[PDB]
Amino acid sequence: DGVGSSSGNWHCDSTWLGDRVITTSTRTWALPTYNNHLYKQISNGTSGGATNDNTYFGYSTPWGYFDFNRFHCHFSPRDWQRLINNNWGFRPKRLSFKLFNIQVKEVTQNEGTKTIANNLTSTIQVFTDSEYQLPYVLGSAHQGCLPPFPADVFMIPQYGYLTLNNGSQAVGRSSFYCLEYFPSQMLRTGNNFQFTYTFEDVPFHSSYAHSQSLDRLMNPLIDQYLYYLSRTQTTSNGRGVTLGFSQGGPNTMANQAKNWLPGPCYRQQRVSTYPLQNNNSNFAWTAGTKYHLNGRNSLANPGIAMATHKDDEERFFPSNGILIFGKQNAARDNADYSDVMLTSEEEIKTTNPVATEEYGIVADNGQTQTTAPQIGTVNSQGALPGMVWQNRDVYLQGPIWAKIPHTDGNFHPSPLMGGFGLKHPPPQILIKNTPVPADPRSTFNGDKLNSFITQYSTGQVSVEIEWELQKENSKRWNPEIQYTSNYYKSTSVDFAVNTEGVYSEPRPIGTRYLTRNL
Amino acid sequence: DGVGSSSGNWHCDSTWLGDRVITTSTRTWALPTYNNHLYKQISNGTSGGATNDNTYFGYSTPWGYFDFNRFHCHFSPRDWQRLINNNWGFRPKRLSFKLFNIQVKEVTQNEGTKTIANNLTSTIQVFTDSEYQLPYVLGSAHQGCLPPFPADVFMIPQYGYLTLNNGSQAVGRSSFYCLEYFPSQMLRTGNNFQFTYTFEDVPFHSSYAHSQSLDRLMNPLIDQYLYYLSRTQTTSNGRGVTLGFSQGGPNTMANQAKNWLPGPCYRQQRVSTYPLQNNNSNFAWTAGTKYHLNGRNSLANPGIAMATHKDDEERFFPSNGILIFGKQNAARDNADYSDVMLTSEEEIKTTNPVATEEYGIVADNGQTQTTAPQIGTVNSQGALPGMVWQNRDVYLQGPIWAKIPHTDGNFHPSPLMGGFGLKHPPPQILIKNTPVPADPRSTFNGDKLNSFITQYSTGQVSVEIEWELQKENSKRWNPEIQYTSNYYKSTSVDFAVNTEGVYSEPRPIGTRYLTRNL
Amino acid sequence: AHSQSLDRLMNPLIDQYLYYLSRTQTTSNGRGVTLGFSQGGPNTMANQAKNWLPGPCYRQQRVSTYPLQNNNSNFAWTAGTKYHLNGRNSLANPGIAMATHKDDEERFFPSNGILIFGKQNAARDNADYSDVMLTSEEEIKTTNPVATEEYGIVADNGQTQTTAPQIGTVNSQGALPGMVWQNRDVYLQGPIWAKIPHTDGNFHPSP
Repeated sequence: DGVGSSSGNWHCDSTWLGDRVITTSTRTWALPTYNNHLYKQISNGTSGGATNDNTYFGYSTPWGYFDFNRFHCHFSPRDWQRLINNNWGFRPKRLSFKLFNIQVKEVTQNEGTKTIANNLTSTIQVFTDSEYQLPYVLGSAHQGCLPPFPADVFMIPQYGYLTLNNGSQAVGRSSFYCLEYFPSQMLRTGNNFQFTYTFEDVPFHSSYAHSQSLDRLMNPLIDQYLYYLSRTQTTSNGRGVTLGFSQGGPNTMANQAKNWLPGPCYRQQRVSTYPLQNNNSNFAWTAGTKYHLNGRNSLANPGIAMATHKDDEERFFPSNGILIFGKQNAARDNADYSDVMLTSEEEIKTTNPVATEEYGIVADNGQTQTTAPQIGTVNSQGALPGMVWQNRDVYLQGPIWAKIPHTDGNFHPSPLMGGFGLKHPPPQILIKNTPVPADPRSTFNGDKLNSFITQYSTGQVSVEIEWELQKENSKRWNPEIQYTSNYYKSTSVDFAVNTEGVYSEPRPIGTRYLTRNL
Repeated sequence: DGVGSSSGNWHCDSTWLGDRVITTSTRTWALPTYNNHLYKQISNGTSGGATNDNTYFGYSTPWGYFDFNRFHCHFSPRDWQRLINNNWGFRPKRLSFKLFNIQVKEVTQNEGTKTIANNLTSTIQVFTDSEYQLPYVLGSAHQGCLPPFPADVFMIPQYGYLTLNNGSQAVGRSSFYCLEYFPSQMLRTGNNFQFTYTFEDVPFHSSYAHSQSLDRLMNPLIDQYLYYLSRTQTTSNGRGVTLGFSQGGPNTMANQAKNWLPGPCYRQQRVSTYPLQNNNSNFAWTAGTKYHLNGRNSLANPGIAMATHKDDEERFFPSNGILIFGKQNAARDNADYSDVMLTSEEEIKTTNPVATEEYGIVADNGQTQTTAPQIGTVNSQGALPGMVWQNRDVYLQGPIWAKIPHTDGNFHPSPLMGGFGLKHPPPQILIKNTPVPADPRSTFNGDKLNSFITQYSTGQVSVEIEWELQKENSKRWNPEIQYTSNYYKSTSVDFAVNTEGVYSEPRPIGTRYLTRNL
Repeated sequence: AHSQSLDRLMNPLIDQYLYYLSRTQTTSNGRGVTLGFSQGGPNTMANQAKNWLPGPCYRQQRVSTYPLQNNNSNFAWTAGTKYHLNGRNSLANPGIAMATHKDDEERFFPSNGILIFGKQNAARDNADYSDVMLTSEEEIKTTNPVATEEYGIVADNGQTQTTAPQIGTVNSQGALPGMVWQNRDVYLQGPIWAKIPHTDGNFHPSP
């Protein structure tokens, strides 16, 4: 394997075998030099216009990293359709990673002309953090993924991390990390890199909706043998005290005894899609739903999984309580409503409470002959025995996994942006250009060398994931709901390039179409 | 195999062994970057000056493809002569393909000076579509073949395809294809590519003419024992009704009973080579012979195989009903009659009807004593039991095969431009330069990379086809007609270069010289 | 369904090496006779040479779903598309497989040329249009001709200097070499099999 032989081939394919499917993707990347080969302290503090909520302390490194953690990395729109229409669930099993056909290039400036040449003896260096010894920066939903469309070339993002801070300052427990203090592999243009990984057992993502609601599980034809208190007061003659009792039945179903409870609630503020129906004020931050950690307020975004709206409320959404994707060429700041794509969790109404409404009612007081009953409203409810709930849905544009924090305890460790929680997630992959010094002085100086040759590198990357499928077995007589493409004529095809060669994704696509009994 | 060793050799040869011949060709190619590495939506619609007949919707890719589908790719004029003079038929058997001695080159502009350098670490990528999963664009008689003359260097054509349209717009069933979504092989300058293919059983092309005509198959010396109706009216005395009957014989041969029928007819409009004999008007489109598909009119070019003209009519040809080749350096649009070469199907008069004339006559009405017989003219005739016909001839400049459309049914699936119809034709071969990014910015941006280094590639291509021959076995006493070269002196040699180094082909050469009994 | 149409199989980016007759008459100066020739290309695609032909045609009469657009008369039987067997006329129902309508014609259907299912509790005789369910074969436009339109145009005569060209319209077309076609679709309410008649010969024995 010299300079004249390729170290790998292009693999983009999908294979559907029985109970599993295997996806494989190849992309072309470009890796710049970051920071001028330097580590740098970064911070932000309230001395400037920053509020206390936004302060941080950390470091930016001279390293890049690979991110394949979105679904459109591994699935074409047609492959995603086969998955969601035919299956009740899926989970990842194992992956392979390859890095090959590396070429390092040097650029030099003379006056205004720029030239690029090959540097055949330069290296890049790569390693995986397989012992989870670095701050794990995947799972924060950052940009810099492998592109959804296989013909696009992408830039590799810069690695950095945060530590503890007090304001803009570091405390005694703050940690610093040098990535050169890790063994890594060095590659010239004829070398290549690969590794394999196995996922730990994780539950299947549930791709389906319930065809029953938690409060409707009864037989509509039969009475219950249990009684409830239907009457505290005599109707006949005057008004007087009595105890009446009735059995629950077809017309009283709201009164019947039940075995189960809806899932937990943390209430969100309601926002209409028609702006004229909203109050006139800027309440996005002040009315936002937050948590409070070490004197510092953080918006709970999206939060726990709750139904977006109830029946015929579709114009409302929770303020910070949903995932929002941008359309192609949308602005970074202050984008309009026509520029973004709002997801809906509406399928989970059958089980989870609605995000913008109360959980229920409890008794505020005890009552007497002289004191009337008082009722409270429950806007926040933690886990109660007998609750059942659904997780948030996953999307073709959305994240796949997250790393579960290493802690004494946790409760239902499913990521709140949606995905698979993992104690040992796929390891993060660090990549860097090796610095090449410019000619030094001819007399010894002990200071470090600050003058380098300008370089960048390009190459190929492949990733292959095996997925396990859960087949749908159902006696439903009538046809299902399916994801489909519009039949009518159009100026362009959805999920294709336009006249200018730009690939766009028209809408977000969820996973829940087939149904199952509750 | 490094940068200093060649990955293949030059093979151009022909070998005649018994019942088979093997041809092999080598050419030099050049592959540009197309579209700036982009896929692009293309369309045409009636909003502009385009009529509804010419509308389309589709995509152009950044890929090239190889086309060897003309006969002059595989045969020298002398080899074609050996074939057509000595054999009654031939068909293809198997082929081999090689791609070797690849070299990638980078071109950079500084002011007005241009320089070209080798880029030793760059790749090209190649694949064959062997599962027939792409729109099959061969068999449309496009330019971009391997040149007929082995010393010429050719440019590789750009790949593209069409989908369904309504006007300039796409409908719901329109498909988009990314060719990067196919596994492909990547080659640096020291690598090479090859594959083999086997043709499915196909009938021999018939290279011969019939020495008998379908209506002359009788013994000229003997009467038939069958009778026909020769007389409806009394000749003697006055005019009166009678039924006369006669046996068919040597002088009545037009009246004899026969077992067979001429092939099908779709009539063409007649055009004289002497312009003064044609009507004065532009009737090429308005008088053209067409079919009508989804509200959109398409000229039937050339159409079903019919004889070009009858005896002593040689000055006439069917309007859109023949193949027309251009001479060397002929114009693209509005070329003169001396610039083009008209083929003639005249050999099939013995069987197929003439293209510009009616099929026959049928009865229009039933007759009575008061009603005289009425006759209709048959200008279009589909398949009747007892028909026999010949296919259109093949030429040294013409196509070899076509892909048979995948459909519920078809009738006599022989391509109408002439050739071998194939359910699984030789697979199409896609080739592309791998994009090499220019130096990116030193701070991360998430947009795709639009800036590249300009490159192109060159190399060698070999193709080898084995052909099976059908030997001629004949008791004819007198000598045959043969294809020959003119004996008389000339300014240049036919099928050679001129003073300027330009190779030309003087005339089209068909396959049908030897004869056979009908 | 096919995602391509039989007349669009070409590469949109490239010219053909074959020529066609584009010009019978001189544009410049006066009107005079000449022979012009052009190569087929991206903008001329209707003129290009092709290898294949659409399937066979037996034309049907056209009926609009909006009754106000139909002629005023009872033409169902008299304008019906028939065959004639032993002196006895039989409506050809549904007939050979043809596309129900072309683009943006969806309001039209062939008279006896489609399958029609009734809704629940529909009348036996003289049911209304809201009582029945019309199928559509529209998916086969890419290959088969439309049921209510002509197959194509052929030459009626030979031409001379004194005689102008005449064109005929082809309303019925049998099998030609190079045709391809699709069968009629099957439905959840429809039949599964049929018995092929026992005969000396048949052509494409699909029910």
